[PDB]
Amino acid sequence: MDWHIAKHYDDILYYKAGGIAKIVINRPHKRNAFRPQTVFELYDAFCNAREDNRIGVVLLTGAGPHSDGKYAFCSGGDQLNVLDLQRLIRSMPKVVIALVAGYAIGGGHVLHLVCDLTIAADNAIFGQTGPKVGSFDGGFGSSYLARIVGQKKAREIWYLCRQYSAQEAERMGMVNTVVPVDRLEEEGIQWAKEILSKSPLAIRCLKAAFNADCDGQAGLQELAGNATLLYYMTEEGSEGKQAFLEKRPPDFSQYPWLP
Amino acid sequence: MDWHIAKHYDDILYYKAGGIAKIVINRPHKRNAFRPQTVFELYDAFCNAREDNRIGVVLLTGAGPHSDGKYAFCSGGDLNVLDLQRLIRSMPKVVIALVAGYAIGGGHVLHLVCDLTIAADNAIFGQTGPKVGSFDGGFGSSYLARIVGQKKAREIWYLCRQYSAQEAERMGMVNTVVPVDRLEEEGIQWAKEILSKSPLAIRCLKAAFNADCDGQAGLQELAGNATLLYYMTEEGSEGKQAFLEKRPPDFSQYPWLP
Amino acid sequence: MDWHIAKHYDDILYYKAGGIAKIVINRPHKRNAFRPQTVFELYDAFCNAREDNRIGVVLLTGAGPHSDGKYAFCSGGDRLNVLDLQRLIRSMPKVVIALVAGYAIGGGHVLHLVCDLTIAADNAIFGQTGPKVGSFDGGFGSSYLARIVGQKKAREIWYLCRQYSAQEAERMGMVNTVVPVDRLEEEGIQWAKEILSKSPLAIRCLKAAFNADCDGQAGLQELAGNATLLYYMTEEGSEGKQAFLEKRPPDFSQYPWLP
Amino acid sequence: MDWHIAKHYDDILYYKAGGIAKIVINRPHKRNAFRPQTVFELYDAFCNAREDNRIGVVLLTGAGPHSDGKYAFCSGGDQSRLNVLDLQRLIRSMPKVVIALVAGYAIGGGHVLHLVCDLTIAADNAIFGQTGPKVGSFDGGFGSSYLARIVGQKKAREIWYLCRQYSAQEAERMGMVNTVVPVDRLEEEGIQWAKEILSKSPLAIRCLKAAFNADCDGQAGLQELAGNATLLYYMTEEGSEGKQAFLEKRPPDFSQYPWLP
Amino acid sequence: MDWHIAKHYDDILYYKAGGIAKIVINRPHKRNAFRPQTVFELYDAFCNAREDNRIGVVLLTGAGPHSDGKYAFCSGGDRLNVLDLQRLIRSMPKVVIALVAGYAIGGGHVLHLVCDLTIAADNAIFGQTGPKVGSFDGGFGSSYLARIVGQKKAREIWYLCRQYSAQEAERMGMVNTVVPVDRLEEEGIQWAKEILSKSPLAIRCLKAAFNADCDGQAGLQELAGNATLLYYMTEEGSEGKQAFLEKRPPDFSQYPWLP
Amino acid sequence: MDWHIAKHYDDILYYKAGGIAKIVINRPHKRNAFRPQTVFELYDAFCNAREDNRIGVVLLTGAGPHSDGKYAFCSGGDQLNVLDLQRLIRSMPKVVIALVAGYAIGGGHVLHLVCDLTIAADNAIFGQTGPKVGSFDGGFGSSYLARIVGQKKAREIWYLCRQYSAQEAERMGMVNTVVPVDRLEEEGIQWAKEILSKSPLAIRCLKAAFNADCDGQAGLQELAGNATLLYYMTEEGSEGKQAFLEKRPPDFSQYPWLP
Ligand SMILES: [Cl-]
Ligand SMILES: [Cl-]
Ligand SMILES: [Cl-]
Repeated sequence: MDWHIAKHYDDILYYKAGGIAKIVINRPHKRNAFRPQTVFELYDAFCNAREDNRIGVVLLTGAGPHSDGKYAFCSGGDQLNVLDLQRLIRSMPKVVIALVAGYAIGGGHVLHLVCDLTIAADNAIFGQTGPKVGSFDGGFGSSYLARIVGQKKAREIWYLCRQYSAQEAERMGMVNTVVPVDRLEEEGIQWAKEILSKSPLAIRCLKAAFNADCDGQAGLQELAGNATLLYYMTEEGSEGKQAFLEKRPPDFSQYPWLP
Repeated sequence: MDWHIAKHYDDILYYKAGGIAKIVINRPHKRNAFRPQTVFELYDAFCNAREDNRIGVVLLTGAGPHSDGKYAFCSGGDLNVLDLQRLIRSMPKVVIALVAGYAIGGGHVLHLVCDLTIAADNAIFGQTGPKVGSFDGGFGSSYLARIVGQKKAREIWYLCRQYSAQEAERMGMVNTVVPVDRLEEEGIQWAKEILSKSPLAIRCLKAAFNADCDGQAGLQELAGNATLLYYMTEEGSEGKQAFLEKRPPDFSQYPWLP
Repeated sequence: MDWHIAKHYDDILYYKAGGIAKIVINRPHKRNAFRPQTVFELYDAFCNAREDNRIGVVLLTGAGPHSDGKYAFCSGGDRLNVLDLQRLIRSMPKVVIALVAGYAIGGGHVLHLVCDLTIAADNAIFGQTGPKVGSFDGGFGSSYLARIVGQKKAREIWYLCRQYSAQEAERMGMVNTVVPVDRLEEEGIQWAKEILSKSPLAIRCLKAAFNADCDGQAGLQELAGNATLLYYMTEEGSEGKQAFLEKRPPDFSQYPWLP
Repeated sequence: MDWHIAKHYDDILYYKAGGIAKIVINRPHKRNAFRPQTVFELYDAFCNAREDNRIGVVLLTGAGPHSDGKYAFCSGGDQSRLNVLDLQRLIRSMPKVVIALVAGYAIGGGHVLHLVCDLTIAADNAIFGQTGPKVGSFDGGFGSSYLARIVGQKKAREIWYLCRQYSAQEAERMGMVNTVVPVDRLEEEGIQWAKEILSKSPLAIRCLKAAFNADCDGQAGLQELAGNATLLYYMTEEGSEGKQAFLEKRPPDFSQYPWLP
Repeated sequence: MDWHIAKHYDDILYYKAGGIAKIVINRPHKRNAFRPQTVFELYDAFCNAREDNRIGVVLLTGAGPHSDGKYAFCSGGDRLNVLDLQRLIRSMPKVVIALVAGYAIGGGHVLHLVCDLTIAADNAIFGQTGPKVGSFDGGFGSSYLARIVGQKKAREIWYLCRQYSAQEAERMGMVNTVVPVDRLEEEGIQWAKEILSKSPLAIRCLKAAFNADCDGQAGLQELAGNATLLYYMTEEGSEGKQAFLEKRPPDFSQYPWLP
Repeated sequence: MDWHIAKHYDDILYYKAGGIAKIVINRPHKRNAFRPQTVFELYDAFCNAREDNRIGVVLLTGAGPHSDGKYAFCSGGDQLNVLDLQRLIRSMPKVVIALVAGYAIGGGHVLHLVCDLTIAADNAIFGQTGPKVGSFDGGFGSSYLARIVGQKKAREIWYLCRQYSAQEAERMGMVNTVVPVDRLEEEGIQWAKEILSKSPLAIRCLKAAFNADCDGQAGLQELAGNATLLYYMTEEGSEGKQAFLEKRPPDFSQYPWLP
């Protein structure tokens, strides 16, 4: 659709159209690797998307192709940190969809993993690099990967640091669907619109519920936090707000203790 | 406070008054040990209390004293008690164990899984499993550790000693201690304080506490409460509203809040 | 298999034959949606199967086809509620197999998920509906689903509310096998018979062990509870009851402290 | 202490001295209840402290006493983007020790704030309790589960279901307050505790904090703990080969490093 | 009582009497700090105790007093490392009781923590030292300590590295009881005798159940492992062995599916 | 590969070459079932591999084929225990790869599961046997299996005790790749070599990180233990060691408190 520029950044591009935001890593001369400035700007853009009551879905992608003809989603750290960014993407009450063309490698692979969903172009290439280049992500990069592809495949991914095609990535369970390169944005927009027709409260509650299977008390904070928000929107929940407004004690005596 | 009989049982007594239910193990000649019939009746009475929209708090105790002047809450084993443990733990009403005299063996785990415990100062706590030929490695172990910490929980089970009411409060498993003649009255006061609270807030908090212990089963409770709350919102109304005007639900107007 | 009726209900059917029980959701005029009475009747039937010592396996299915030729397993929602039923199916020490012909949708899809196993007809259709119709299951419907199909696919299922074929369902890991519709019951019976020839104690312990990877202390309650039951059936564990009958303190002094 | 003002806000005060930051909720006319701006400012101050390499310890407190002589640490949400859940997470996860110095009321949302701080020092006049079920709210997140990891399941449920108030001495006995001191010694005690921490190894301290969160926060806790391991790795000889190799334009070679037991 | 030396070591002493073993760290000139050989020898002694069918309880203590009149249990660090030793003490199906006179400090403090129980002399002194001396134990030293004294107190212990008296330690929940130093061994023996009169199978199952609340799948391995052991001791269990004693398929057809 | 004998055993063979160790179960006349002697020797060999600083990868396999032409990896217990062995394979900081030709059955199936990775020959056969023969593994055999193939497939594997081909095993997620039997050792060696060129510290940290998603505090012990090891190798961590030598208090004053 007719995207409009939402904010200006050095290392990324940021657009909105209706209920969809699009965040584009824009360092194709570095295979869309993030430097600290890029992490800061990504974090800032995702915060903005979080603040916007109109935005229900964020598409995350890399600018491409580069002038060498190759595509990259994100190739990781360029040789707030990315852990802050991982947490924001994971916990924000909007659905984030990674649209991966070409390389999603290293820190860039973990970025795709922590997005709710991933749509891959058929030229996409996935994998980790840490043990080969001198790093590791033993956080969401390991445990959460295992909750997606299972323990055997997740260990293989990290120990060997091989590259995996889009088809292999879908088969192992870490990519939701694969489409041609020229259909990638359209597919992302279609999936976004399907989500945008849903109940925003139901969606945010489900996202918290999925996090709660992984994130212990931090997941409980998100899930219970949503319960509190819902409570505020009930008749019983509003008795507190109005009892104070009229300067009287709150009275919950008329409310049932449901089974 | 006028208790009135709610149901009749062989092994237990069951009363209600206002928003409080009282369940009384009534086998003082057996030190209030539970037989299979007793568990069934206890399960049935707790189900009734769960079903009654008027009841917010359940007081659980044992009849006493016996002819010899000494009390028992529940002395353990004479539908299984695991089912009963789960019902007490998960029902969206606050359960308060009122312990006079012995709370021992299966009877001690009974007090543990109640939300709160108020003890008479003559109360006696402890496990018997390893001594008599049994064990509770479920809530009797892990949940006990979430109350008194790992060192004390292991001591309780490995040695099978008896602990006074003051010791039980000191180690964190008893909320307060009063003379035996004030036990019921204390239970009533605490119940009344809970009964003036928001019922939805209380039930959500109970699920939240269970959720720190029971993994996905705990999530089922917490999330289940989120769904119930959602049904009571305008956005959650749109479902039924639509369900009733043969139109598609329409959530277009609703914000995506931060 | 010559089924005999074990108990009469309004909304469901309940048969037994040897070690197999069959529970049939019987509201095909409403696509086998459950009303509260349906849930109550389902709960009672499962309790009965739980309490019958000869029953080792329960087959859960939906009556079909409807007059229009279309099949339904369960289309979801039309005191005890479905959460109580979910727990009973999940924790009862007998294997429960969902036999899914046609739609397993909404609450009906979560019902299939919490059954130990799912055998699907090739016409079966799977999916959630909550965010689209005004509900959600953030309990076993989310977390447990993630333990079956992984986090990426589980989020996709809930956020988009699409429909999935039996074959797509098996591929993602949530259906154990797919057979033609006229072979579904016979496949269920065959799987049941293979289980019925196994050690009942081994089977119940394993079911508890699987639940223990999900349900924290409640899972431990099942696993440890099974350990206690086994303990009672041992010589050392019989000494307690024996000593009590001989009116003497239990004596364990001869028993070794094994490594 | 020679405090210097680090930044100006409307609802709070923010000071630094050596390796200590002090964040003071400053709405004593509202019993130090937070409104949205207060939460924004607290978040900003804690971010600043996290970013300052010199700061190892943050003391969190409320200005007092009010005109009527009553003290408040924080009385929760003001009944007159970022919410306190974001603030709870920042305090919990930032790799600096946060000590709540509680004079008077730490109530409602203000009670949960004290809980998520690493440590709590209470004045003799401190009062603790939740209010949600009474006023029409609840915190089923760190306010419940984390509270249970501090005082145990029995006392935690009591605190929430009855919404009573607890003295400093009671809070210490139940395990949620680290020590109790006279109110005119409260700041001194905080500074002293801060100083003992500031003489420790910063890496060891941050790894420990992550290790404690890891007992509670599942994979998010793993992210912090493993995140610290990655950071430590970067500071080892073997971890440096990656950087050296890139800067010498050559394949990283780990061939000579042992596989230790 | 009349201890008998079980095996000779350089850095420790190892005794047995009846169902009790006693392991004594014996480097009082080093405040009973452990060097690598000490850890090796302790591991060997605990292994021997695990393998001895007559031994139900191990008392762990430090030799004292030193010639300057001061006592030490263990003052911390002076192949196998202490992490292996921590795991063995924690998982072995015998009850381990730390008997602490004087200093239990640094790695020595964690050693007391991972023992099932701790009895302290009134002269005992507890605390951590890592952040002060240049180390940390973020494993059982942190998380498990929090399962004993709560999160507030556990953090204080580690961040400040102060020393705590026996009374303070008991009050915070990490010491089970406090006795005068000249009653310390006697108290340990009495507790051991009380455990030794219990059912060994019940004790080992409970120990596994406690670990299972902390150690995820590793805890499940212990608890389920005990269930398997109990199963082998049942009639239904023995059918497997006996059906193999006769080379005829195992037949579990007569066994009920209990509720 | 120029294998050299590392140690001599009755029931197994043990070789090293460069950074690779190879452990071969050598009872083909018993379809490579393990007796207690076999478990002991396997434990000892894996311990030796853990201790050898040159060894980064261990290949575990069964000798084959037997004289009848059929292959076995390990057929389970032969009609220190295997739980100790499971723990050692799972926690040791070297990558273990199961190379499965023919049957990996019963206890032998769980053995393949707990290895980091599995490469199967296309003649490989996988399955559990417990409920059929009179046993069960409700520890890593259940829960960890579920973390690999999902809850539905894992329950099917145990409840029915069927046999699965190599292709079926790969499809469900528990086998990493499948090759002809005459390529099995070469494929294992190739995977080993790719791991051996990686950073050993990164690899061991990742292995602990994966275990930490399963093993609660025991997993934290491994992951935090690696953090402590890394800390000792930093400048700041060295101050502790240097300060003790110079008879002085450690001085951490110059070190920053990083964000
Ligand atoms: Cl109290
Ligand atoms: Cl002061
Ligand atoms: Cl999985």
